[PDB]
Amino acid sequence: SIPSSQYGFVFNKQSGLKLRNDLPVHKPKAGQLLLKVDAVGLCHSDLAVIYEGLDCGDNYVMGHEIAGTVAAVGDDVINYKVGDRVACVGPNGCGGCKYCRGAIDNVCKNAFGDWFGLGYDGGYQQYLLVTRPRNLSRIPDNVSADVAAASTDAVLTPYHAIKMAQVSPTSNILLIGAGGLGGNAIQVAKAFGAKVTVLDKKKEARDQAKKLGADAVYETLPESISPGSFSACFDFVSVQATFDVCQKYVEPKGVIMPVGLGAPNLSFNLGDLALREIRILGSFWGTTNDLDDVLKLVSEGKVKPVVRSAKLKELPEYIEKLRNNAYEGRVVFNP
Amino acid sequence: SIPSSQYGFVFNKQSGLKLRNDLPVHKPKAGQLLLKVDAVGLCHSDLAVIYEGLDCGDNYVMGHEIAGTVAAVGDDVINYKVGDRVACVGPNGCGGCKYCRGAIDNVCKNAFGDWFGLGYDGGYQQYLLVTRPRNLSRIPDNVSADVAAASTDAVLTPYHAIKMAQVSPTSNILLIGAGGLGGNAIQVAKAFGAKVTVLDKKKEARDQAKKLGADAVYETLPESISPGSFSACFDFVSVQATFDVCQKYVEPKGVIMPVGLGAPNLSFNLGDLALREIRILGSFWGTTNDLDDVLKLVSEGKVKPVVRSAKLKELPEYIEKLRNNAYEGRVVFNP
Amino acid sequence: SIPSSQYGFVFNKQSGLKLRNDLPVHKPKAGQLLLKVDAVGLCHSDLAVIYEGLDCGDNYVMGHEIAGTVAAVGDDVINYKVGDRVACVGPNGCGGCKYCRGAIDNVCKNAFGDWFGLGYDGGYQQYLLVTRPRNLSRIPDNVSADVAAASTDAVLTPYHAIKMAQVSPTSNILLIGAGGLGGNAIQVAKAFGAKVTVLDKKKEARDQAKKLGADAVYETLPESISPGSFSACFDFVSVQATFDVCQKYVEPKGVIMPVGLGAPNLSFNLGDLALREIRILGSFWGTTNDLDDVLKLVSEGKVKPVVRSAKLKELPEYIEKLRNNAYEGRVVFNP
Amino acid sequence: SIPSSQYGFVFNKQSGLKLRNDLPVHKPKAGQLLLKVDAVGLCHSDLAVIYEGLDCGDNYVMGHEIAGTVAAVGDDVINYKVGDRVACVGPNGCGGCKYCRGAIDNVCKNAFGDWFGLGYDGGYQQYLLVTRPRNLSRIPDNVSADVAAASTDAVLTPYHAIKMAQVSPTSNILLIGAGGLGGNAIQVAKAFGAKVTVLDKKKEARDQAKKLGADAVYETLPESISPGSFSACFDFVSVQATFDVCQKYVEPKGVIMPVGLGAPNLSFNLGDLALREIRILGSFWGTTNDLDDVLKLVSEGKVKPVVRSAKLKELPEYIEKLRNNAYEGRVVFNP
Ligand SMILES: O=C(CO)c1ccccc1
Ligand SMILES: O=C(CO)c1ccccc1
Ligand SMILES: O=C(CO)c1ccccc1
Ligand SMILES: O=C(CO)c1ccccc1
Ligand SMILES: [Zn+2]
Ligand SMILES: [Zn+2]
Ligand SMILES: [Zn+2]
Ligand SMILES: [Zn+2]
Ligand SMILES: [Zn+2]
Ligand SMILES: [Zn+2]
Ligand SMILES: [Zn+2]
Ligand SMILES: [Zn+2]
Repeated sequence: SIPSSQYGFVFNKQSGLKLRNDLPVHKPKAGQLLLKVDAVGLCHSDLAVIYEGLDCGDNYVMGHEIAGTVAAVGDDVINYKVGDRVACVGPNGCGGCKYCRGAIDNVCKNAFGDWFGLGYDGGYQQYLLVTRPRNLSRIPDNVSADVAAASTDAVLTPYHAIKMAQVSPTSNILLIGAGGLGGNAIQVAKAFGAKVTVLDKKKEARDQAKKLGADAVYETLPESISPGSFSACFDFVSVQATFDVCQKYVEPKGVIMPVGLGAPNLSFNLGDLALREIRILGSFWGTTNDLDDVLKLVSEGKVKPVVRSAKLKELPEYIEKLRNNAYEGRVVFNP
Repeated sequence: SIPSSQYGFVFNKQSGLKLRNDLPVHKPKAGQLLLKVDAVGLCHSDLAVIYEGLDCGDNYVMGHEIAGTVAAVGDDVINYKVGDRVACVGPNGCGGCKYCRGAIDNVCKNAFGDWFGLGYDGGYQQYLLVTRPRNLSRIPDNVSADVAAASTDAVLTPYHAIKMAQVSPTSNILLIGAGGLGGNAIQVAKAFGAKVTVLDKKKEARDQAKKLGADAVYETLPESISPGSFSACFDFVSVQATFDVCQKYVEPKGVIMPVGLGAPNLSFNLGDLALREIRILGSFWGTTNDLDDVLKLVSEGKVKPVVRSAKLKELPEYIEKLRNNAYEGRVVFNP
Repeated sequence: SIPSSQYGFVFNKQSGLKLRNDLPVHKPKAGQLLLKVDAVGLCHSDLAVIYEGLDCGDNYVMGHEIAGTVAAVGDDVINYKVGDRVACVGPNGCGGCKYCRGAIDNVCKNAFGDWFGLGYDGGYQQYLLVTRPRNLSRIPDNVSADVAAASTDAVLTPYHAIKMAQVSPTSNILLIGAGGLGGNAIQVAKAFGAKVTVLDKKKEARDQAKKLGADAVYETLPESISPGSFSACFDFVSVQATFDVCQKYVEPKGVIMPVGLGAPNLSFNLGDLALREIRILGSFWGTTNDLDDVLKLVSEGKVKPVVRSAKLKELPEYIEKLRNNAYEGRVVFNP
Repeated sequence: SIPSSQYGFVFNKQSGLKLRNDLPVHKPKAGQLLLKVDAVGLCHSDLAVIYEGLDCGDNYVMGHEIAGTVAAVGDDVINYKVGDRVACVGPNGCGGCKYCRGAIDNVCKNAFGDWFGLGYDGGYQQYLLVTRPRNLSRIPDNVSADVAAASTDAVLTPYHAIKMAQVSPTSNILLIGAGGLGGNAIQVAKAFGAKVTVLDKKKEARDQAKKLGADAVYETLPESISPGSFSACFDFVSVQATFDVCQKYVEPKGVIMPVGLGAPNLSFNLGDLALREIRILGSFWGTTNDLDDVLKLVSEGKVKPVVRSAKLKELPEYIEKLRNNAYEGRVVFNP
């Protein structure tokens, strides 16, 4: 019993994010599929689109952290049957260019501004039209639709980055910033078997880290901790200051991964980077395969993300709370 | 002016390959695309389907070595416009599973028996329906539709294998069997800058190799050639005998690549393979991206494949010729 | 107080392994180093040298699973000072050829028949002359000299192979044979975060596996377990039968690692290996760096090997016990 | 007939580089080896040590671009016999730490300030004491001692960087600065089969490039050349300006390699680097194995470096010439 009208929050550069009860319910052209949204997360990114003026285009339902159930499938759709529970791979790669075909759909030039809920329609509605089903990840049975939604960015982003760094059980990494996403980072790192050293200014952030399995936690790296000794450094703050710490403490041939949004530019010392073959790798969100891995890990209990439910219509208020960083535990919404 | 009826050679397990003047001309559902076939090759593979009983299913136009021009595109098709010249990526990966999304669409479990002209409809017709456009490679302007067609298997297969082996300019490889596809192998190997040593029983095969740029050519590997000294061995014959030569002459941590069809099983010496960390890697055809690379190489003139044209309807005779190995220079057909 | 005479067990092809109280105590030429043996293990390998006729040369103290303390260092030795506790990297790579310089000293052509206690002098003496100190791994303080000794083969071999397979937390591996070394394999695999499925005929072997953290344990792989679904297969039995199981159950582009000694030759099905890009990688023992990682893991308690001590002179009896497989829990000996 | 006194140019922070006729001729402690210097190059690096104040320590013969012949070998030296012609691997890695054992001896923490002729004694003498023979590369018979010496930095550095970038025949790279070392870079890149686009301000540099095999050469990159289209960018100038060009023109997931010395710091745009997964890899000189590859390539004639001979004693003047960049064609010296 699929309706033909539905409610949802659209975003318009003129009117901001406004609720609407007159939203269509597209039927699946063949190859496409209709997803009944079960849980959709909210993170800081969403706020940059609304307040901070991040241009992703105009007139789209929002929310990229999407989990839902297959409601209707166009003909020709054979990998998904109605009922199948799935998660949305944010970047919504095009699935046909050299980057997607090459295992990096997260950087697809063609899909720019066609990301779920950041160009294309998101999950802040009730029934989402999935133009390209390749960008879906089957949700393991033992995983709630809320937990999955939480993982689409909060866990996927860090997993992608740590995988990029090729962290192993012999790894000795440094994490700067255990608050933002950086919480799940710790669990993900540990799941790889690494020795994780966390660095944070805030006392809660540090306590959390301890409880989460961090091997060492510091306000400031001690003098006993020797320079150029970490195999990989993940800067979640990413400010000239923090990056400098990374380049100081990363070992030869190591990896510095600026995965924060704290400065528009960062500088590195050419002589040091060169002489010690330091590698600075940029990573962004995750691939469709990554999300597959992320759910296998959440399902396996190696990562447990922290989320609290809410009737979708309650969104507006949670956004004002988060706008003033009045909440810092992922919030998923049930439409 | 796209007709609605067309001619082509269908394959039926009951009647073999038979010409038909009553073939439909499917119009592109959105997302699909119609390809006017310009050149379609024929290779031994095709013969195993017809005589040797290789099961790929029933009732499909055949020929997987396909080159043609975009004639009509469904709506939603934005990466290809009418006119665009393209080549068919044989395996026709599904473009939505863990293997396709992960850069190995050539092993897509979902596309089994849906390969162009080996499960799904091939290029032995006039107008092919391309269900998934991801499996197309833009043909460089300076490349004839015949040369492209030649490359879809003859060159693509070896290129994929050699890339898999990570051959470099410092490589020292051994090639066994310069007749079958093995001809293009030599050029491809040289294009990577490797030192190629060819081994063949037939004298023509050897002469060809010389002319093609082989660094050394032998009937039998000389005693002066030291054991365990080749970085990679490509057995194009793949017979217990030839494989034994590879394992004898490949160096520690080297690669033995059984890329022939000469025996259903091959055995290796466990003690030697383990003690010298020998790697046996299986490869098959190529990926969509590989074909992209293959055309950049053919266009760049680093690989010139050998092909002779023919009106498509002339197919039946060429198949009887090849059936008794009466021809050994790729034959493309123009429909 | 370094003596100049010492006891130890030498191996002669004529007299077998015989105790000797007249053994020299070589003083360190510069660059060399003298190691006071603290614990030396015994494994099946040793038996093939003595009974089964494995040729490694003649007249050497035996035992390759070596742990000890630095007793005297030649001049020029700056990385090790007297006192430093170390473990012996079996292969004793040459440290100067393309393989050692290239991170694979375990396959050094130059060091053939110069392996500790399998060509060169081992640890079944009291004071071993370490010709090349590069082949030593500092033993973490919290690790007993017995545990270290245990790890030089028992753990090192499997860790090297698993790392070679690039097992990750998203991995889904299959292990065939949880008795021989295969016990530590399980822990090592788990330390990487993989999902381990074990397969063994013996009931104890299976029970052990369960207790050790195996995710699934079977006598025979169930029919519910789908073919071509494991990322990597480690055959510790390595018999045509077991290898066949691997090739049946390994997924496309997967890894089959014949790490057992059950047959001198094994055969694979060419068509399957090729069509599904299956990779057969041979591995052998471990590198110097591997042992570094192995001790960081043992020290970190991610792997706890099972060993029982014994006065070195008690060796002869333990060898007869093991000769009739009357003992199956690694035995280290203190000289 | 090995003397016991010899001439050479020592460097002292107080007196600069001064000739000396009273230099010892160390006899090889076992494991060591004595090299009769045949050719020793001179490059800008050497000038930073003498004028620009680069601290590498005190009192050492200089010149790191060393080629010579084995004159005496200590006992225990089995890989080299007297007579063997060899080249010096600059970094002189320690051959015993995690970095050297792991294939990156060029970043050895232990060998800091113990580099040939930049901490330890160089080739500006007649007979050099090679403490660690692992850091030697056999010189191919068809390669002059002068050409080898030229290659130890001039060719080795770029080869190491290009290999690090994994340039292939399908690569499309950008080179900024074809004067400094950047000349050999072009040949090296072409030896891998890449499509090389060079960018230089000076007109000679550009003309050279053309003659050297560059595919395209520009004063300023044209507007027809599309942004984010190069697989790898090598900045040999490395100035905020040039780096910016790299980040603008490198494609998604591409490589920017700041291999020049034009600025002490460089900044990158975080948003772009992250959103397009751009990788900035630092490289430095080369490994011992790299030099092995470099000589195989020079011997194979794929790279022909440009050098002019000179009696060693003529050094002082060539240094004043180069000091005012009055010469720009590598100069090797025969002692
Ligand atoms: O949604 C994300 C990544 O989590 C994002 C990050 C950078 C730019 C735009 C959006
Ligand atoms: O068409 C190919 C590869 O060229 C083939 C190879 C093996 C089995 C079936 C088909
Ligand atoms: O000691 C080992 C590996 O554990 C061995 C393995 C194969 C051949 C000779 C010796
Ligand atoms: O000699 C070199 C590399 O060519 C060098 C480069 C950077 C710092 C010190 C020395
Ligand atoms: Zn988000
Ligand atoms: Zn794409
Ligand atoms: Zn074919
Ligand atoms: Zn697929
Ligand atoms: Zn052993
Ligand atoms: Zn070696
Ligand atoms: Zn230099
Ligand atoms: Zn070192």
